[PDB]
Amino acid sequence: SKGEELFTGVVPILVELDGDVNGHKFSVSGEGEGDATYGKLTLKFILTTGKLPVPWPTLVTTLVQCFSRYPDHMKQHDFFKSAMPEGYVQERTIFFKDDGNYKTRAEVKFEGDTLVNRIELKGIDFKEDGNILGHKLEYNYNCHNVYIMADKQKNGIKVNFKIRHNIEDGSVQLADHYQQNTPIGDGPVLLPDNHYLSTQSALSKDPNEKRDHMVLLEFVTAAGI
Repeated sequence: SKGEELFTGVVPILVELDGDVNGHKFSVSGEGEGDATYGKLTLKFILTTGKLPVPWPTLVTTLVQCFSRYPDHMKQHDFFKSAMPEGYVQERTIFFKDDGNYKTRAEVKFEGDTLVNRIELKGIDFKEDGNILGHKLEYNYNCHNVYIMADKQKNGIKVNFKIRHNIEDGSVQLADHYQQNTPIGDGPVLLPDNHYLSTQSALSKDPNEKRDHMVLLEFVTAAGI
């Protein structure tokens, strides 16, 4: 895969999310940059349309695993970069325990020199008295390991993992993620051996920013081979 060669230096990133949660419509734009050599993402996300109906942390997984650092001894397991530049479709179902679900479909590809993540998100069956619609979740994020499995018969990869969102009242809201990734192109991609991505995410605020937003710093490292 020459896909890998596109990630040697700093890559500009555009994220666009069109969202509908319980019929509440909203749009989010993200800009920043990824440096896959260090597994490093720096992004700023801004609500551009509507009022944000869900907590920022619940959108982190939805808002570019091609920026993961794969150690040299695992480069042949890096599906995300091998699909580039044509990209991959990333699909999820996210089950929020005892609450609603997100269905997401994204296209991650180069549009010129920019790595672009274009997402449609539909959320339904969220409770007005719940951790998501009642904005009860802490503005914070935990380190998570993501288990990546080849799905040979579907020419892609399958990803299961549970996000633990801390609530201010001292409970945890579980977010059970079911992920599939499939190339857009016809050219060869790497089907990996089983492995995981260790993801550290830091959420912050821009003190000069008046719009609803989220600043995100992430380090992602592949492991387990």
